[PDB]
Amino acid sequence: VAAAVGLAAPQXPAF
Repeated sequence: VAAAVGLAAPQXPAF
């Protein structure tokens, strides 16, 4: 569950 946040996280700034 929490894992998903970590894998997504590096892309967030582009959005």
